[PDB]
Amino acid sequence: SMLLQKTLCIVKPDGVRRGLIGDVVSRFERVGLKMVAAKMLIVDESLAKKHYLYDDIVFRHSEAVWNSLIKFISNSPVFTFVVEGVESIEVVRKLCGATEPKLAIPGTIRGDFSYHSFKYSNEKGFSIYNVIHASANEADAMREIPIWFKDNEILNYKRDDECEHYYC
Amino acid sequence: SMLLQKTLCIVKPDGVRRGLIGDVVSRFERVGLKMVAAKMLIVDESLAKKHYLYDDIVFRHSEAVWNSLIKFISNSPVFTFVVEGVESIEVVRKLCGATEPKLAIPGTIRGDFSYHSFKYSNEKGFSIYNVIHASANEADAMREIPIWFKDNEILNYKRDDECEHYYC
Amino acid sequence: SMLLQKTLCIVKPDGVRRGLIGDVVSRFERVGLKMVAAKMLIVDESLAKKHYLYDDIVFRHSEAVWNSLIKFISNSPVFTFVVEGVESIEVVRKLCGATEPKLAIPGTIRGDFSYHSFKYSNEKGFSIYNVIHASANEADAMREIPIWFKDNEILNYKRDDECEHYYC
Amino acid sequence: SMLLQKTLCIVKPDGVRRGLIGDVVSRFERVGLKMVAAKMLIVDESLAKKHYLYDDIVFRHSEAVWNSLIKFISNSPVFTFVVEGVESIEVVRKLCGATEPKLAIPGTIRGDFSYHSFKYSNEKGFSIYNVIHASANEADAMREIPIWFKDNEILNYKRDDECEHYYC
Amino acid sequence: SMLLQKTLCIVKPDGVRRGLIGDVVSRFERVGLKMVAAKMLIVDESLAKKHYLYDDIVFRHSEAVWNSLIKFISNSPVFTFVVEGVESIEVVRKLCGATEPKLAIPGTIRGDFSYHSFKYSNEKGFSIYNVIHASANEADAMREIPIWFKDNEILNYKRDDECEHYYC
Amino acid sequence: SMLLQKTLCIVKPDGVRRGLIGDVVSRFERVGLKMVAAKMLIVDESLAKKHYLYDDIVFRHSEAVWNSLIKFISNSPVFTFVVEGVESIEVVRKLCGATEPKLAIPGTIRGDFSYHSFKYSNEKGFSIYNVIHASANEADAMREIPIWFKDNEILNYKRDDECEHYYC
Ligand SMILES: Nc1ncnc2c1ncn2[C@@H]1O[C@H](COP(=O)(O)OP(=O)(O)O)[C@@H](O)[C@H]1O
Ligand SMILES: Nc1ncnc2c1ncn2[C@@H]1O[C@H](COP(=O)(O)OP(=O)(O)O)[C@@H](O)[C@H]1O
Ligand SMILES: Nc1ncnc2c1ncn2[C@@H]1O[C@H](COP(=O)(O)OP(=O)(O)O)[C@@H](O)[C@H]1O
Ligand code: VO4
Ligand code: VO4
Ligand code: VO4
Repeated sequence: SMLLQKTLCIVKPDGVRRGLIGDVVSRFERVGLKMVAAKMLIVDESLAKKHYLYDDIVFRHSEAVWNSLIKFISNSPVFTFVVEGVESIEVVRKLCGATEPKLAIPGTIRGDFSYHSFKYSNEKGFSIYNVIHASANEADAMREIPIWFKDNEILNYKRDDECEHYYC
Repeated sequence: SMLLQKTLCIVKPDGVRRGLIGDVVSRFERVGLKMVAAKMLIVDESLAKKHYLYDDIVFRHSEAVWNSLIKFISNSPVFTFVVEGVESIEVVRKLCGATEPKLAIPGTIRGDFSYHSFKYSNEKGFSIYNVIHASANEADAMREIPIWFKDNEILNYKRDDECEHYYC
Repeated sequence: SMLLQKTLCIVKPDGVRRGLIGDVVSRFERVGLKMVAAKMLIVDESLAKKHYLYDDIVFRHSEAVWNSLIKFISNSPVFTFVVEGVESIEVVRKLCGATEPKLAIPGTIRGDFSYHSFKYSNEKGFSIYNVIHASANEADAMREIPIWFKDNEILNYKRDDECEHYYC
Repeated sequence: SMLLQKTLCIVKPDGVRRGLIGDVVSRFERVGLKMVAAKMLIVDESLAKKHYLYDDIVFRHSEAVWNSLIKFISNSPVFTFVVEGVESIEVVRKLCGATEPKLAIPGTIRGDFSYHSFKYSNEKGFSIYNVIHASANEADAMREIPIWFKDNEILNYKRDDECEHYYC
Repeated sequence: SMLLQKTLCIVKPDGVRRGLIGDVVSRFERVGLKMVAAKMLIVDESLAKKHYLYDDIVFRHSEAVWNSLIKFISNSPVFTFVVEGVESIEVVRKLCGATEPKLAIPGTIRGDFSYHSFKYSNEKGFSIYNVIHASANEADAMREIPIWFKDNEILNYKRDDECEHYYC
Repeated sequence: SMLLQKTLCIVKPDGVRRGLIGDVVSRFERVGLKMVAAKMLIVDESLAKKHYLYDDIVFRHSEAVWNSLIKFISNSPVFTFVVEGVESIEVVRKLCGATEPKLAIPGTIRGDFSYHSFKYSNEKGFSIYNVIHASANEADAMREIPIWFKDNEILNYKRDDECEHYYC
């Protein structure tokens, strides 16, 4: 089925330094979404720049924004993983909540585990520290996954609750 | 008080096979709603057919949806229970979330524990598996309860927190 | 296999009145034990005196203990269920913890959810309120299950995680 | 920075009596908010009237509502505390959810832990019991804090995760 | 009843700075123990020295142990509270687990929330950071409570679950 | 310090297929232990038979046990990770609990998440399915880590709570 999608997720340095990795993974395992890849790395500036595209960010935010994003991620630990499921990209975004923790609804990853605002991040010259990245859409997922992951690092296996989600 | 309502709930076979009974019940106990009846059973087709009325499901959806529903429930295990409280029917509906798990809001039962879509269920020709059923309204709760429970299976007792919900 | 067992559990009136049914059920679902029967009822006197047999209780304890068990249970709400699994009788006992809440180890149901002591219950002349009953052994299990359930109320189905516990 | 605020919170007598203090405190600690003051007391009538202002509650509700607020809080236990964080007043309100438990959205403190309605509270003549109070705005927060806390009871320290919220 | 006891608990500066106040308080509320006093303060050196008595700590351990306890607690935030219940002193100790986190049993506060060893702290010259303090015995509890709380700060009220613990 | 240790952990295929990765990881983050490496892979035969060394398994158990272990792990998904901390090897083992789920104490990963017995696994000729592997001792950890990770996959960074565990 073409509705079966893979999405790229990153527990960002704030999530990692706060010990929130298990909490994050569980949110996705609990709804029925399937972890099919995972690795932990220090992000060098080179990879950071390959993940957050300069052209993409400055035409949708600003140059200050993109600079502080690279600052946030470069030479800092992350936990990156791929989630697979029925229309997973949209579902993952729903579970993450709004980009701005101040606005993110309770029950979501960002609404439950973070709170600070854009006004504050702007005022301080730092990036928003919002726990998780998730691919915005299908084109983003397709671009992002190979940036973090080799083909042979994406695993194929059955979760025990598969029939409840995919049907059998 | 007539504001005190009873609502019929079912943890569906997906919820049962996934080991989610306790999770579902705790959601209702935690808010202060009171369990006043419970039974576990294999649903045979006759009962499936009394609960999901042909005329209702076909008017609101289709015959195929009805067929898929009868197939999902029939000869599978459910945990059926009755919840009592102040305007409980509406509150229980809020706690469950939207019918379609893809769109069910995080924090709700269906939002936290399931995720697949109507589009995908149509593609495959199976019912949506959304963990739990709850009576939609007062007329439905009145019809549904006696189908599942005899009068003497509906219990009367006081929860220890009663004065906080019902007042004393 | 002879090792597959069924055991009788009761969430006692203290557990029910405190809104702890979901909590208790989750403990068993989470290790991989399977719920195969459930009912809620107000226990009348003869049922209480069937579950707690005068001769067993006087023998293992005393008459005063029997009387206070009957008082605690009779005319009060319980949620009764049967759990199935590999050597489930011993495993359920382990999860419950020691009879006396004061000494019950943290991590068990009794250790996490109750705390008062035999010394106090004896001083006050009431039963220990320790949240949950479970069959003490195989002979008790075989006696206790049909007191609470008809044969047709014991369910046969497959948990989605069956292969991890029973093997396939 | 001007965006750093303090806000007054009260676990109301219902929350205290229901043993929900820990739950309420964790919600705020978990998002990154900082507890900078805490005390538990029996509220006498005099203090209740300083907290819930007659003129303000009457204009926005009625005299009946105010009397029942005073009756609810007076000579009852509360756990009061102050929360500091970036735009904390708004963030704490989002976390508490709607005044009326019936409509409070799942995920919020009020949505997860209480459920009764305005209609029912009117019908019985008691205040709504919604677990928690939090200052509604900057002005209320500046009035309420000194009513509950002396200046030397507001603590100044660093949480270990400070740099994730305030930056460093 | 002579068995009703009050004990002094302190969430230590490690627990406070790691955002664990709510987690700790919940463990006590959940078993049925009652919070009857609470306050948050920065501990000055003289108070720290009334609580950790030189003669007691040197006789029980060493001068180095007393010194590192004073240094850990002094000028740092604590959340101090009093717990009331049936043999609460012994029960509270069971729930905290062994003094050394390395050996503290899973399920207890120290076991679940900390881990390092006496061996390590001795090497480094610091106190063990084991989250919480609780009175060792009845004499200690009598001595400790007035050091932290005035008599008029110890509250008298009923938990809604009181009849399940004290009986009614 | 000599007491700083790294230990190798594996969420075995049962844990992965059951959606337990988050749960396991949270146990370690929660005590203060630091995740310093992670990957997910399908284990090939040679890697399984390097992790589980024939001679060591035959001496401590038997050839049949070795065979059934290799069948369990080979061509199945795992989540492998390294945990760093003060005497982390012994601590991780405490948190895992007894090898046999039936006996593993409630509070531990194996005790809360699995339950079946050695007697049953031998009866059926399968390996015990106990959710997690962790290095038994320092020699084992030193041998095991490079089998699963390259030097450059082991991360060096500070957790926000570091000062509470390592001291600062
Ligand atoms: N379009 C659909 N496709 C597949 N299954 C459906 C569809 N609509 C409803 N269902 C299934 O039938 C049940 C009954 O439908 P309905 O009464 O509309 O929803 P709800 O149960 O939320 O009130 C749903 O809970 C769901 O399991
Ligand atoms: N119509 C009402 N009936 C009963 N109680 C009410 C009503 N409106 C408000 N209350 C109670 O009075 C408190 C103060 O009201 P208000 O300040 O308007 O809400 P909030 O506390 O959410 O800011 C509420 O928390 C609620 O407990
Ligand atoms: N008697 C047995 N029967 C089946 N499987 C076993 C047996 N003993 C051990 N195993 C499996 O092999 C793994 C390695 O065994 P061992 O090293 O003895 O335990 P541990 O994993 O606790 O170090 C175990 O974790 C378990 O999966
Ligand atoms: O890193 V994000 O594109 O999910 O804000
Ligand atoms: O109520 V019990 O027979 O488990 O002591
Ligand atoms: O810090 V106290 O150890 O004596 O529980």
